[PDB]
Amino acid sequence: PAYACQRPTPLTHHNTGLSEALEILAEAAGFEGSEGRLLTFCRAASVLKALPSPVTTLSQLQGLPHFGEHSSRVVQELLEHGVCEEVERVRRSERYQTMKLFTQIFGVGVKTADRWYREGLRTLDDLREQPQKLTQQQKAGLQHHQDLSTPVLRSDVDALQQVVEEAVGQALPGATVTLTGGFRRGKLQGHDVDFLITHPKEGQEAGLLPRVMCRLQDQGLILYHQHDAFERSFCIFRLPQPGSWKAVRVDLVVAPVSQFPFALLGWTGSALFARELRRFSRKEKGLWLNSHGLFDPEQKTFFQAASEEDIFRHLGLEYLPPEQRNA
DNA sequence: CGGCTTACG
DNA sequence: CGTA
DNA sequence: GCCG
Ligand SMILES: Nc1nc2c(ncn2[C@H]2C[C@H](O)[C@@H](COP(=O)(O)NP(=O)(O)OP(=O)(O)O)O2)c(=O)[nH]1
Ligand SMILES: [K+]
Ligand SMILES: [Mg+2]
Ligand SMILES: [Mg+2]
Repeated sequence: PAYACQRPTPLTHHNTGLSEALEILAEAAGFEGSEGRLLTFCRAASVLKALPSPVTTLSQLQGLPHFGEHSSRVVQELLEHGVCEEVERVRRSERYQTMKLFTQIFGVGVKTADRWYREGLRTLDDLREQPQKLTQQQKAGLQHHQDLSTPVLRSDVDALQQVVEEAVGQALPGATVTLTGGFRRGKLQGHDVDFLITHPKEGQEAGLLPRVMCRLQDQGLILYHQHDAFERSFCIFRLPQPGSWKAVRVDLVVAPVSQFPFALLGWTGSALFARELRRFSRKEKGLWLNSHGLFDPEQKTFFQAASEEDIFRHLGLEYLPPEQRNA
């Protein structure tokens, strides 16, 4: 099928090298502002992840969605020579390496990285010498960059969840913490830990996240956070280690229980899976999907879901467990 | 050709 | 602009 | 860059 939400995509697969190469080109397209080419290369990479066996000859790409002349030539050169000249040229270019380094900083997007690049900046130390150019968020990202470049491990995640649950249970007894993001899809490591928080009584979650953050702050666990009312927090946590501690990015989201299936579906991802599912919803079904609900514009009504299963059924899609949403 | 991702901080 |  |  043409959309990633119509097929299972496991975490590990049989075309790792080919998909990695196409994702380099996708990433390079994004650094140059070409969102359309980024999407096509990401989609072609995702198709290969969904295949049941390795691609060994060009003919296997026949009829595969999102493979045209450019992506097929990339695959062809990898099959024939083990390397793609275009991909290798991107890898070693100063532009790619610096945009990759800069955009990996928490608080730095493509627009900011591109301005710094054009101004001649190239390294983290270059940015550190110009702290007048940095927001407080970027200063935090730069200071903690080395720890944040270390993958979070599944072992780390359970220790963090207990701490978050402790603060959440004091902020509002009966509130729950659900692991979402990449670790919910089965990843053994990640760039951060994502949590979704709710309470079984509609309305009780109002105003919860400031109370949660206050309690985490008082426990001494918050190295950075954005802080009147808010429902999403992007922070840097102090995580325990043997004889020391390390900084870890943690995302917290609060949703009312009525919206929990939609929020769980959205924040579980993958990011490409979510965009493809929303695109499918809008273009094939005429329904508008987000992390709050599923809207029929013609009837001006919202579909009530009690589960992610509900949502897949309402879109006419076979259910995909989180481990099969690794588009 | 137009379309390509979303709401919140 | 950033979360990304 | 590719789809419809
Ligand atoms: N609508 C929407 N959702 C998004 C977007 N980006 C991410 N999400 C949703 C879907 C994502 O699954 C979720 C969390 O995003 P991360 O924590 O940045 N990534 P993950 O946990 O997959 O991996 P790792 O942390 O190891 O890099 O947020 C976006 O641009 N749009
Ligand atoms: K960034
Ligand atoms: Mg994550
Ligand atoms: Mg996250």
